[PDB]
Amino acid sequence: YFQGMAAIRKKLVIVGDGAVGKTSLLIVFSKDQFPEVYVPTVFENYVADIEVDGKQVELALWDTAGQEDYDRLRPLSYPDTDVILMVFSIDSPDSLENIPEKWTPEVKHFCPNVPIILVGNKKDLRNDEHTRRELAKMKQEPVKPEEGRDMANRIGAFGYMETSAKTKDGVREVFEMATRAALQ
Ligand SMILES: Nc1nc2c(ncn2[C@@H]2O[C@H](COP(=O)(O)OP(=O)(O)O)[C@@H](O)[C@H]2O)c(=O)[nH]1
Ligand SMILES: [Mg+2]
Repeated sequence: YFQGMAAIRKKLVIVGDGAVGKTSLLIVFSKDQFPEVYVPTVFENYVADIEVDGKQVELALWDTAGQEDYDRLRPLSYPDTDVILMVFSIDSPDSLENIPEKWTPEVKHFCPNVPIILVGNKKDLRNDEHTRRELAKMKQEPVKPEEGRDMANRIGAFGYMETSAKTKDGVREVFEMATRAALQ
């Protein structure tokens, strides 16, 4: 008896360093497409339909960015948030360092009791030869899975998830988990 069942409305906010792939993640989830050209700073206003554990959910997707007006509209994004996606890039150890240094303090300040899913995006670059060579000149290497999991443990995240928006792998499961968290 699913027909006519009222949908549940929930709000998701996605944050993280510039160029880690926040907007690309939202477009892959919403449209089942990895865009490569003409991608905006933030994804269009979007409410996604998702069915999880038998519940019909309408999930509002709030994208954020990091300069000028976006520095100001970002803190205004947090009211009434039900789940946070906090993103770093596996090809950027620096973006992972900003998880405890910047993003977790900001989210705890404005969204104290809201579940956080820590997302390591660009997992397709972990074993990319060119990426590994560029990071090697800085004596760095791509983030290891256990390093992402460790950071998720440290910040009390609802979960740790890895994605490639480029291949689309893992993206559905991130938003399914976020929806389960939002329903809590
Ligand atoms: N290789 C790879 N590139 C990605 C991935 N996700 C995003 N990108 C690229 O990373 C850049 C930043 O993507 P964007 O979605 O604009 O990042 P945002 O600033 O966090 O919204 C673009 O060149 C994307 O094509 C991914 O999973 N793998
Ligand atoms: Mg963006």
